Amino acid sequence: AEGMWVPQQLPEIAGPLQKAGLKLSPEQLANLTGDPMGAVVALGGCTASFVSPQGLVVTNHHCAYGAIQLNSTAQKNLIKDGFNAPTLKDELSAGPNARVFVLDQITDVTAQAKAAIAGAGNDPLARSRALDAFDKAQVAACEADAGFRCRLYSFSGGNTYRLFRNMEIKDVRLVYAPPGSVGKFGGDVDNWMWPRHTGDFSFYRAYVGKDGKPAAFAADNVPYQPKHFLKFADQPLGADDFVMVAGYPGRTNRYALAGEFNETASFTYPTIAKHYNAVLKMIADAGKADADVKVKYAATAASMNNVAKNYLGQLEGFKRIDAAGQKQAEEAAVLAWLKKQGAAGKPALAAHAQLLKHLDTSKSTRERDLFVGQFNNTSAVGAAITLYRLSIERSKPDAEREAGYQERDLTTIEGGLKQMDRRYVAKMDQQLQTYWLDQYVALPAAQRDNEVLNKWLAGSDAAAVKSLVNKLGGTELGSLDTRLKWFKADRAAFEASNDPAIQYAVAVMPALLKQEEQKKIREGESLTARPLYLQAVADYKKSQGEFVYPDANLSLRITFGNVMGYGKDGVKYTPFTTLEGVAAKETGEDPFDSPKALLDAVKAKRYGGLEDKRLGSVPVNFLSNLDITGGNSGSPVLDANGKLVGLAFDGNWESVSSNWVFDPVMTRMIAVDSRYMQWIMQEVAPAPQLLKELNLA
Amino acid sequence: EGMWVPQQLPEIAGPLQKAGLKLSPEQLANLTGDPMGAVVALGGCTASFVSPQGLVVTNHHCAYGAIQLNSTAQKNLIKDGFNAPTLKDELSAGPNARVFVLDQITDVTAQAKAAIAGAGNDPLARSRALDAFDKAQVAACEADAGFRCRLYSFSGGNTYRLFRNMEIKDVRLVYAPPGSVGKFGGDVDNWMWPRHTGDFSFYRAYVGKDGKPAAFAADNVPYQPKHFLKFADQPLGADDFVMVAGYPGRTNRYALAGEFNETASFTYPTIAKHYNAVLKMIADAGKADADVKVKYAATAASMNNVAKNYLGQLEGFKRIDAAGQKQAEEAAVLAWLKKQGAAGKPALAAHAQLLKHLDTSKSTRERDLFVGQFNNTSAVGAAITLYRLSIERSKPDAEREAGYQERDLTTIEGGLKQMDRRYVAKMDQQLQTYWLDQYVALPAAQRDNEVLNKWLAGSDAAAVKSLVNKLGGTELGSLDTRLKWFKADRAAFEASNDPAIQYAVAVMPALLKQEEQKKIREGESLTARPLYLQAVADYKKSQGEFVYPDANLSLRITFGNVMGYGKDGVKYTPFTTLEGVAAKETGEDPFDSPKALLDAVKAKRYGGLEDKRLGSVPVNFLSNLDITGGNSGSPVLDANGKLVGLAFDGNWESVSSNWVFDPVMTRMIAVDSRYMQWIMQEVAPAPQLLKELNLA
Ligand SMILES: N[C@@H](CC1CCCCC1)C(=O)N[C@@H](Cc1ccc(O)cc1)C(=O)O
Ligand SMILES: N[C@@H](CC1CCCCC1)C(=O)N[C@@H](Cc1ccc(O)cc1)C(=O)O
Repeated sequence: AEGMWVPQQLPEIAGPLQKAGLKLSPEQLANLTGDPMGAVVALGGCTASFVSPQGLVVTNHHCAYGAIQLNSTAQKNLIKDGFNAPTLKDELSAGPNARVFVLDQITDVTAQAKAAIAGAGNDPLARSRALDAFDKAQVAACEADAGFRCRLYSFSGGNTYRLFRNMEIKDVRLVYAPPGSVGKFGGDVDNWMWPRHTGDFSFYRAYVGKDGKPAAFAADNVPYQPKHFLKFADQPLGADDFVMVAGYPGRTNRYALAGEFNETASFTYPTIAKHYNAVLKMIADAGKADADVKVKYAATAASMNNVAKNYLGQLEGFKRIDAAGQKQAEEAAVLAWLKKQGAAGKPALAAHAQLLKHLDTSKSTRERDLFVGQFNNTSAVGAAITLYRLSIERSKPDAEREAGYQERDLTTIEGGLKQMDRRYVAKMDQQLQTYWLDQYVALPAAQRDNEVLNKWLAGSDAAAVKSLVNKLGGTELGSLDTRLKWFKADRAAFEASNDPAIQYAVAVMPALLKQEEQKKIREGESLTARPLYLQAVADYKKSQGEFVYPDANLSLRITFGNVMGYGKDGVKYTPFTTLEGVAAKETGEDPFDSPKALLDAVKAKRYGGLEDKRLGSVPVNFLSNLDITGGNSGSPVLDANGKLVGLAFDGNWESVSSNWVFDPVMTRMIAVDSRYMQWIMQEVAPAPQLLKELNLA
Repeated sequence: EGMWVPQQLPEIAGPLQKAGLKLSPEQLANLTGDPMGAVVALGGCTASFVSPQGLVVTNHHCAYGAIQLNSTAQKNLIKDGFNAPTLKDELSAGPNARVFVLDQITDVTAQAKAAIAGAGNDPLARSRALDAFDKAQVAACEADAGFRCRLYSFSGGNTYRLFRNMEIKDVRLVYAPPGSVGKFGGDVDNWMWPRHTGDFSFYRAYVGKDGKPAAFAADNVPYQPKHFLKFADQPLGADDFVMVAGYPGRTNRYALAGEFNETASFTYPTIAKHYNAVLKMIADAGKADADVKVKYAATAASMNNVAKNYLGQLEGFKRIDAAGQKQAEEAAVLAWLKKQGAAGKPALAAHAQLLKHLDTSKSTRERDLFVGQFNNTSAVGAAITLYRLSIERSKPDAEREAGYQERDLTTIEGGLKQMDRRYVAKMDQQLQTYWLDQYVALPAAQRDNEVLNKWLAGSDAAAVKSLVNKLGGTELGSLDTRLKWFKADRAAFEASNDPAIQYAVAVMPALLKQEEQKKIREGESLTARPLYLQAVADYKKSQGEFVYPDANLSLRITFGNVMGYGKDGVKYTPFTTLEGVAAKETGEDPFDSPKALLDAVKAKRYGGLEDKRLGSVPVNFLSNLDITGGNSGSPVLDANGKLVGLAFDGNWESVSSNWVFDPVMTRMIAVDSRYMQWIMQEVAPAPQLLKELNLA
């Protein structure tokens, strides 16, 4: 099924669900804090779910990569080796910014929100301020009670607003990670690819204080006791079987302008992919000189690889289906339907006009902005900026601070300063600074008009760069102790410091505030215009029959469909892989270097009671026609009776383009089978204490 | 599953009927009758006669040399089509192009064995005794003017057969599709399925007006074949019986375990690394000078094919544990022999003797490769070949080194003409530089080519640069200079101040002893190799395995069925279709189909060739046949002997079968006759050929 359906749409997908094979009633799914929906949880930009009454939480390996990285060293490398905690007291802190969000409540605030936007009238900046003050106020009242964190979501370009209330668990700990050769089998070669043979899973545990409320890490913290948790399935999952996912997809752009798509396709994806592949070459090369670099920058590298490869796959996805054409046609098809309507269609035409005008701004300045943006987001310069910004925002009363820099956000900023001690190496940061500076000075002279940066460079040669990196080399912000002091410090200490990173942060901060202000004016303009056009586009879509659901916005969504393969001229991809496919791809070298205990077990056909008689072996990964995207990683896959049969982690090569234009023929989710998870834990990287917790011993 | 010699038709009679063959088995034992007499050898490819006026069909990649010889940068036939509507338009395919038509096969085993035993004990004497026997049989068989003959060793030399062939020497190019069809997917799709490649082309064979073979004259008239193939009327579908007859070159399924271990660990990875380095050099020089791109097009393509093939076999080796299967079969044979008593002692001695041959070849292997490659650069290779030939002219004809006799002169002279369209001083110098950079990088112990270090005067980069400048002053770039030395004698070469010629004069005594040494080993292996392979075949038969000699450039027969293959997560289907070619489109090489094709497919112009079981027209198909190099261009015949396509490649998991056959995943890729027809109807038309073939 196409669709990232919101739970409020359960009425209209009820029939389709049952017809696909659901054997629960949809009313049981409509209880979002009941069984099974209430066990689905957000981590941030991943999904997860509870699977035990003592607060055990399962998700993807690549979602846990962060925490695993944080706790790794070059001597004791848990990314490579995996990890297991036989008792509570062995479990490792996932870090200060690890979160588990448990849904308390959703409420519609559409009428209020719109009334606040209307109360600002004409002026764009006011329209943006008013929405911002509405958000803050709704969030303050919702978060009055301790241990809740609330968020406001814009749907359908602003036609709908809903407020989510979550309990925010702040003490999360690692319990189990398989070896990297299992969790990340096939690495960057197999990424976005079927056939796939990857054991992408890991386990956390949620803790709270003795008193029951979320607390930061503490030795006397205790396991959280969830209302609801999923059970592993006792019914073997075969081809054509019903499946569904619930989760927190991030962003889709299916209702975007043909122009937005065109700027993305011909500038952003090729540019980013190109430069990422350069930076990655540089990190790999440094990482062989010193294995501390390899480990401290491994989360950055994994994430950049994923993005760069994704972008190359979307470009090609666009040729496969000519998305420039379809966008053009559907866009002109709508502008026509509106032309027909009895004077009531004229306001949406005016909206289209405004939205067009947004796109042209950057043609000459867009390489520059990337390069400057990326330099300002290297570690020491980025810390310096964050810190200096906060000191200004601390001037103001709390209600008027920028989102990001309120009281309720201090915890998180402070956690980031801490986390960077595990992700920072001076000699590597200097190479990154050098790289993006080298790309700025290589611009045409006309496009190199960042005045602060031109002053600090005093020229456009390679020697200007070298000399500025040497000067930025005298910063103290590579010390945690220093960072934590600056975290407390007054705006005036920043303005009077000779630390070079700080000096630079102070020099750039006026332009940064001005860029930020223009952005808010654009948001302000489109806050009556996007919702108008997106309603028209949707009414037109409902005209031709067809499915209408909102673009993803980090909120909870349901997708459903069936286990099934897909086809290309000469090829039919079957819906399952098995143990033998894993062995068959053995090269004895990264990324195909499975543990020996795996190769042994497969050679001896030690299936441990998990084989599917229809396949002849234990299945590994599987395909289905569910609609997911970034953020859906780690989402639980449920069978017709709401038991866990796999985790979502990826899609196939053809699916990546469907962020923009969905293709029902060749769009597929890749999930890891609950049977492979259990197999690995029995026969390869044993977790006996954990197989007992999940009642599988 | 096997590369069966015609003499083995008895055994496979049952399997052939079982597989779906309608013809009788003994229709096929008729090698000059039907439909086998239609199958021809091109040298190192296969083809077939398909019209009573001497039309021949092969792969575009086999014809690629002819097309390239006939191409310039201004007029590139590779990129563009070629069609010849009348006889007078058909281009010469080059002096060295041939068609061999089989006359006769007689078994001469006992004479051959007699001849080597006759020399008794000395190894070098055994080498010469069989060189002498080969020549005698050849010169008597080749005595009638039209004919060419070859002696084949089978099964390590347990069998010897003589092949008699009518030698057609005027071959002309009739039709080539554009390169974006005949080589669709270039190096990305090479060795891969699913495949979408229109790999075919047409030659015409000519004789003089006597009916006798003659070199290119405009007086010559098309040969009239006794037998030719008809295109199928019956549509080919999945499960249908298919067979191929052709000339597979070499297989190594009967290699010793150490032979394999060294190919896998050294030869293939080394050659793959160095060929890729050189390919990038050539592609870069090619982008600079369009002249270089065209003249070196056959080299690049050949080097790419080899390079990707070697990468493929190494992955096969790990996918089937080749190393462990070879070891297991060797150990099992060695043990089956240890208690045959006296029936097994001879074979064990022979194994031991073969292992020494391998130990000697290890010591020198890295130098042998770089010096070999250097000595086969165009100018140096010429100098060596020409000088060697004048040395050989001194001697009477029967006493000359095979390849340097009267019969071989026409070939040698052809090579020097063909090199004209395949040589550019500045590229040859980059190739000379490359192989020399690899020699001087060797550790000092292994840089023991006396002559070459003398000519180097150092071993840094700028001593290489100085030697290549010194060789810059040669005139062997000019055709008429090469042709002059083709005529001259020993004394002139020894008198020459041409750098390359002095070089060849200097190296020739080393080369001659290195070659004397080779013949001593060849002499040792003439009794060992047959003994040991007789043991392996003995053991294999007791286990009831399929038993058949390694390919040796002779005519062979293979059979099976139209079917795909599976992998974990994937079920490959037997055919591709027109829409598959349109879907791979980029508009940039090598996925840049001609506009005519995109349009014909976009508007569903199936020219009445659609097969219903697919929504459109077939492009390529798969089947479980046993092919290897030389089987390219081989006709693929349906169960009733008609033609349904040409063999042109294998899938990725197949290439490893050179050394260890995997039946589950070894498949042939062929181009379907309907795609051929479809192309000459709706894309780059050839109505004149549709007429000649009874498809209009
Ligand atoms: N491709 C994954 C990233 C990992 C794959 C396993 C090896 C290590 C890297 C990814 O980005 N997944 C997304 C989920 C997703 C699924 C399907 C589609 O079309 C798009 C995204 C995520 O992490 O949220
Ligand atoms: N891969 C082909 C040559 C390609 C040249 C570029 C254009 C497309 C074809 C090849 O090497 N074919 C072999 C035959 C062969 C078939 C099957 C197996 O397993 C091995 C070899 C040939 O040229 O004879």
